[PDB]
Amino acid sequence: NRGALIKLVESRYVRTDLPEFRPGDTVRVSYKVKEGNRTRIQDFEGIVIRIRRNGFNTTFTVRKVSYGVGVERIFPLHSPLIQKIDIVQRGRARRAKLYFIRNLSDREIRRKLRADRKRIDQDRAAERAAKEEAQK
RNA sequence: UUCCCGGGCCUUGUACACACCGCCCGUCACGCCAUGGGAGCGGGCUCUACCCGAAGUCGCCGGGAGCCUACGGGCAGGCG
Ligand SMILES: [Mg+2]
Ligand SMILES: [Mg+2]
Ligand SMILES: [Mg+2]
Ligand SMILES: [Mg+2]
Ligand SMILES: [Mg+2]
Ligand SMILES: [Mg+2]
Repeated sequence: NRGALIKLVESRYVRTDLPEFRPGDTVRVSYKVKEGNRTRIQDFEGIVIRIRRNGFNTTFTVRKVSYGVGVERIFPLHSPLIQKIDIVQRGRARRAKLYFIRNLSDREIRRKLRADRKRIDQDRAAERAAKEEAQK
């Protein structure tokens, strides 16, 4: 027995070091790349378009426009190749997956996605709190 | 003395004048050139309508928040 508990044992690859976010709010993920036997940390930053929750190997995809072409990247949420991920802004999604933005991509999405104050306000307030409460 | 040939004088018509064995016209054939049309093909300029929209000035907001304050202000920022 413990069919899932065994496969759930299987991960020493879970990682707690990355931030909370949901679809709709924009983030920036730094990712190890090769680029000809050298090594670089490339950043990729756009709206997170969706999140697939499987526990370990959940994955989340990020969309942005780059030099006049939309791009989506799909990252494994536990990937050993993610150095860090910063949330660069929060936004109010209204539904789980937003693919609908692909056929907007214009000003109409900054109207559809207006920033989520509740989670913004609780970020600052969480950052003031942890800042004040570490030192003294 | 009508007719054929040549000739003389006057006259008349002429686009002939190396002068009627003159001049000249239009198709057709050939060569060269330029040009119209032509299923279309390419390009330039332009107009109309609608979508998206940089930088920017302008206008409204500056609030569940920021910063400075000379705080019933200004700034970042947001929207048009
Ligand atoms: Mg079990
Ligand atoms: Mg005569
Ligand atoms: Mg003759
Ligand atoms: Mg002659
Ligand atoms: Mg022609
Ligand atoms: Mg517009």
